[PDB]
Amino acid sequence: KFSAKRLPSTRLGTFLENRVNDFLRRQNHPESGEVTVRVVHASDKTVEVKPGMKARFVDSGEMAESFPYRTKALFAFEEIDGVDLCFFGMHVQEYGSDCPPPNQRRVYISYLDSVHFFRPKCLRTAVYHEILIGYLEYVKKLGYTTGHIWACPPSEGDDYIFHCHPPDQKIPKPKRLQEWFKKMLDKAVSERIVHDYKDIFKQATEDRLTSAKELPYFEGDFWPNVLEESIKELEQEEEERKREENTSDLSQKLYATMEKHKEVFFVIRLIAGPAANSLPPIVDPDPLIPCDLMDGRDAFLTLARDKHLEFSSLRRAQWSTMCMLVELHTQSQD
Ligand SMILES: CC(=O)CSCCNC(=O)CCNC(=O)[C@H](O)C(C)(C)COP(=O)(O)OP(=O)(O)OC[C@H]1O[C@@H](n2cnc3c(N)ncnc32)[C@H](O)[C@@H]1OP(=O)(O)O
Repeated sequence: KFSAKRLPSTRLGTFLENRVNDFLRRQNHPESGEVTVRVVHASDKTVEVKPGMKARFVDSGEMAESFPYRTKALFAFEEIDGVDLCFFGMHVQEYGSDCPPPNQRRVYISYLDSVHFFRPKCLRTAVYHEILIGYLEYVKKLGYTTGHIWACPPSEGDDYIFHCHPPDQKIPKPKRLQEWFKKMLDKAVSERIVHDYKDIFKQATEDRLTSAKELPYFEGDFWPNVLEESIKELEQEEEERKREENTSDLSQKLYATMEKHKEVFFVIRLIAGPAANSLPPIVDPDPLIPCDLMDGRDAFLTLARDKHLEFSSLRRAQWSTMCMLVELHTQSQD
């Protein structure tokens, strides 16, 4: 059997699905089916400081040239009338205790995606929250101190993970997406999983950061590109001053930019104050899962496009869930 349940399991994937099914049992709703969570990719990577953060900090020896992270893809599946449906997927970036500041002990959500067919409707949002609470809960226990989310809906016609969302599934605007993360984080705060959370701006002022080198540097994320565009304009300014002399602050505009966009960037403190000082090293009990299809989001979108897998309705998304699963299974074999 190529079913989702039979996919090789993980501490992490298991933790998640256990949490959700407990929550589902407590709800005791006749239409809900069993949920399955599987990490289908885990591998070790680096993020490279782009040129010009490179120039200004790396070469100076003030900041490391790259940071190592593990990357992971996990999908949640619900069983509807005895048939697997993949309604949710997420890609995270985890930076262990073995990683250079600013990035150590931080997790980042690269992207997350869903298709709105989970049943019943009235539990869909709850379930996604639960998945997220549990993830934050898991990495906290491994000793990651801080989660990071950038609340960034996809551009129109663009797919984060699943190819061809249903024409009527609305895409939230930023304010709504913000409120949605807030409602999730409050629940994790009341459960004492999260200490507190703040926008990037407030957080950076509190941490009293004086320099861009201090800002966590993540793959695909906004700030490494902002800094680049900022040095780029910081350079054009210098060239403008160059002319005035007759020749052919970085952290200032960082703070300006941070303030302007602050609402859309979450910093989530899992462990604050005393504990984060001295911690045993981060030990991931789960194995590496090489999977070519699940490294980044583009492989599976290519496959989807190539093989015409759409998630555009419950019936297609199930068929797609089928192929996705078969592939994951045959691509797992010798
Ligand atoms: C960069 C990252 O990946 C991390 S930031 C997350 C951004 N990811 C995405 O935008 C992926 C595409 N979006 C999604 O998969 C979902 O929106 C996610 C983020 C999973 C949320 O799912 P939900 O829990 O259903 O929240 P949401 O979208 O806000 O939808 C709940 C209600 O919010 C309404 N709604 C959503 N977008 C709307 C809109 N644009 N206009 C009006 N109403 C909207 C929905 O019609 C829906 O109404 P109802 O069915 O309860 O009657």
